[PDB]
Amino acid sequence: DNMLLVDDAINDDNSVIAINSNTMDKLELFRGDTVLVKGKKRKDTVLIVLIDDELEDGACRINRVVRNNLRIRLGDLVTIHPCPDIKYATRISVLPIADTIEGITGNLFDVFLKPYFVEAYRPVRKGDHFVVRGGMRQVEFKVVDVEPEEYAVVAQDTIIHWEGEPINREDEENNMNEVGYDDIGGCRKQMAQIREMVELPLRHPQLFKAIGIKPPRGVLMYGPPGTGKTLMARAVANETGAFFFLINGPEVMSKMAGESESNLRKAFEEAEKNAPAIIFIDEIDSIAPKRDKTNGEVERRVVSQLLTLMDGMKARSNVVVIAATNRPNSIDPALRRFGRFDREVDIGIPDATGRLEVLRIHTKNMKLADDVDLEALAAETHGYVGADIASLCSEAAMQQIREKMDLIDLDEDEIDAEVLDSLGVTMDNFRFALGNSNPSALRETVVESVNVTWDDVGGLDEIKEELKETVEYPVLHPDQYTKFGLSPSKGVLFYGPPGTGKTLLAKAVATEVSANFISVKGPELLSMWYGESESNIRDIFDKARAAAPTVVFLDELDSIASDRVVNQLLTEMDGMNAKKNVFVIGATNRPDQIDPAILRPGRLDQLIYVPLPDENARLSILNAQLRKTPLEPGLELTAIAKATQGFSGADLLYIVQRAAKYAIKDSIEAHRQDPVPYITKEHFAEAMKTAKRSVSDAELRRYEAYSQQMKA
Amino acid sequence: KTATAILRRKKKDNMLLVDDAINDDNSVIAINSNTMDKLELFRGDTVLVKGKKRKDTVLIVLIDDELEDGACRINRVVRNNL
Ligand SMILES: Nc1ncnc2c1ncn2[C@@H]1O[C@H](COP(=O)(O)OP(=O)(O)OP(=O)(O)O)[C@@H](O)[C@H]1O
Ligand SMILES: Nc1ncnc2c1ncn2[C@@H]1O[C@H](COP(=O)(O)OP(=O)(O)O)[C@@H](O)[C@H]1O
Repeated sequence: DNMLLVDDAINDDNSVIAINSNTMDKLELFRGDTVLVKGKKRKDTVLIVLIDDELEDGACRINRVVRNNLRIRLGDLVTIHPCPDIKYATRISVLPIADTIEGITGNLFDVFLKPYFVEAYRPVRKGDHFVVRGGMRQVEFKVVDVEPEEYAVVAQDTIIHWEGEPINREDEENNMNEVGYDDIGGCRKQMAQIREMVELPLRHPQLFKAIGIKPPRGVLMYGPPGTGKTLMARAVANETGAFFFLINGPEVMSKMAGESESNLRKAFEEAEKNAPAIIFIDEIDSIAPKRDKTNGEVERRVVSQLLTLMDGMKARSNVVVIAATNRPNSIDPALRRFGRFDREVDIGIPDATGRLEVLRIHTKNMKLADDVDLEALAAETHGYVGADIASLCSEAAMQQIREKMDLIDLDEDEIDAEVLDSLGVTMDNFRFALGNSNPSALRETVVESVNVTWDDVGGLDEIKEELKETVEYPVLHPDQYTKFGLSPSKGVLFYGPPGTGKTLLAKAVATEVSANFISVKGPELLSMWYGESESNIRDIFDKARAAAPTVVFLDELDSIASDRVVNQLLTEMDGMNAKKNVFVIGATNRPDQIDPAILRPGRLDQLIYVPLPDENARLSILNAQLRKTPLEPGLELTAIAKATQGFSGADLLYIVQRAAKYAIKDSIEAHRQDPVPYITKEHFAEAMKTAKRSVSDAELRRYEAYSQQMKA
Repeated sequence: KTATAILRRKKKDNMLLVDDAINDDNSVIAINSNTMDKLELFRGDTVLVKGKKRKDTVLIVLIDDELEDGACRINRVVRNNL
């Protein structure tokens, strides 16, 4: 409980902290000594304590400037420690800030030397910002350097130096060197995993010695481009507070031979010198790509040198290596063996909550208009990684500038601040920017989370129970299976008429067990077969393993029934270990062309027939579609359900869509000539008159015959 | 509609028109007294004239009531120079 609550202070003094005597009693502090207050992200300061009985016990009084310097807000908890090693300063060097001296010239250092340090003995520390009043201005300077270390106190005999040039303020902010856990959202699981795999070796190495194990060193995080890998690495490095050193694949690969090895050796040696340290790499694929395609000697020697350096790392050393790559399988396989990068992590596209958090983080400095509905943007935007969200915000701001430019004239070199005061980003700007966006992650197989429950599934209760017994029990009750000795099956294959609710079933299954759904359509398999596609099935299954538990989906599996892809799929699936929580769900409308090998035990052996929806199922599905669209009061869907015998979910959805389109057209005409913003009976009448069936009766008979044949 | 807002240039009273000069003066440009009155221009105070793609020059302003407001007295020499 030594931590104390941060409180707003009316006083503007930069070297006085007022606390109650009971606050000293808690730590048994003695009057007349400075105290060290440490906040977050390795931010600390030393303040002269005063007794103010007015303040209630546990309440402090620190000006806003000190809190801003510490990077903390009101109401935070800061650790307070005594100052047994209080020391005075012998030589301090400080420089001014040019933007803070605007409007007044001259040398105010001499003006501030005496009045501000007249036997004050104000404790000082590296990087502190202190504000002094000169003439008609209040100028803030920074503590460039102080001796003796580490913080010391500003004694009168201390020699003060001011020989140098002013340094910008926002330059430090944009350095990117200061980013904590707060600057990331939507990666709670991956962030926690990285923290566990990094902090423990560095913060508490004694655990591994106590338990008798060599702590892991090789951590490899991979994900879609522009997903925040570098930002997450920087954030964790700063939060740890250990020494940092970064290597860029493009940078190292851009220098002639020899120089690359020299740089790598120097980096490793320097990191070893200043342990604990973290070594980070970027685009490790570029320096160590797949050997099967790059036969050049330069990359061979570079990768060999990297391997030798990794192997030669001493047994006991607080150094952790982190690598980044878009393709998990692109890097040379030699790096993935034990004693090297083995702790693999996959980062997927953020879900709705992740998108909301990212948008909140980015939209923290722009002049957001009064009417903003970030929740709606999060709901609409799917498949957007953080980088695309930042681009969307930038484009919306650009559109706002387009709208507001008419007031000003661009020829003049100055813009009136009155216009600047009016700048604001409205919802329409975000809508337009979203309309002019271009997501790219979704075009490739990427792991994403789904949140579909059994409610969305319109019926098929028996299939629901069968699927539950098949999947959920081994995922949440493996003890029973181990006790009985029965291994869990993994190969499930749905077959039936198209548009009967298969993908939604797979999503629901993935949601129930809280697993990362993976989608792989038949065209993707065909492209992989022809080689045009980048990722291969091996990559898909490696990502599935790294993201376990997972549910992989194979749509139109008959579209590849080609034999090489089938053979590779069989090999990868059989190689999978059953104990791992990995499941494959195949779908096909023609369960006859599939090669017999796929149906062997230990593979896609479970066969599930998907029948057409029943009247109750049709009614439930229609209700599910009609959740946001207002309906004519008294509208009855039972007649529609009864008149739609043999229909499929897709056909019912299209019926709803055409009815909505007719209602919209009627509204347009009425408005041109919104009193009627909903649908009425006539639209449904037209829709049902324009009804049909996507499946012929012959196909239904064939499906029934095949299902009965499989039963017998 | 508005996407091309940047391209269009705002209008202002100080911009003027180009016409051939009756006189042969080179460094001296004459404008109507009303145009000076709108901008409160006086006699003896040199004028910075900016043309196209940053071309600029300094001329001597004179009172010429005869001329249409916003119409200038500049010959082929000054036109080439600008
Ligand atoms: N939570 C977040 N997740 C992802 N990107 C984020 C997040 N918050 C901000 N960003 C933005 O995303 C970019 C940071 O990710 P970055 O572009 O470094 O990822 P990357 O593609 O893994 O990088 P690298 O160049 O190292 O391969 C910056 O634009 C940052 O503003
Ligand atoms: N139980 C259900 N049976 C059939 N369709 C359903 C069911 N529940 C919902 N639907 C709807 O079926 C439509 C088609 O879903 P989709 O996954 O494309 O089907 P398929 O995988 O058969 O092509 C979706 O709009 C979905 O809302």
